[PDB]
Amino acid sequence: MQIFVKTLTGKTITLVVEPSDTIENVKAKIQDKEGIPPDQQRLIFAGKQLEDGRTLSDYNIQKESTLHLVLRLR
Ligand SMILES: [Zn+2]
Ligand SMILES: [Zn+2]
Ligand SMILES: [Zn+2]
Ligand SMILES: [Zn+2]
Ligand SMILES: [Zn+2]
Repeated sequence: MQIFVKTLTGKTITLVVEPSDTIENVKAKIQDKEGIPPDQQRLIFAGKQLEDGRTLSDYNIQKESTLHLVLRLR
């Protein structure tokens, strides 16, 4: 299972994941790929704000889904 994360510049990160992976896990994988601190990362899928402790399957993120990194505002 893979997902795509688009960064704020539109760069695509491809990640190997499993349904149960937490969003926290995903943030760690993005840190490794791009050096973006997890505390600076805000993810959305299908307009939904994704919380660190919930899983990809909790959000119905599927094979080949795209997530966006969006502005950390405050
Ligand atoms: Zn496993
Ligand atoms: Zn995992
Ligand atoms: Zn695992
Ligand atoms: Zn920090
Ligand atoms: Zn999009």
